[PDB]
Amino acid sequence: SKRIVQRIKDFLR
Amino acid sequence: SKRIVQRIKDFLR
Repeated sequence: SKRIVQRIKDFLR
Repeated sequence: SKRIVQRIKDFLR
């Protein structure tokens, strides 16, 4: 899921 | 990416 990956990336940035 | 999600899930299991 692109949505899920981007959410994790944004949480950790 | 389904693969990327599954990679993260597997790393944390």
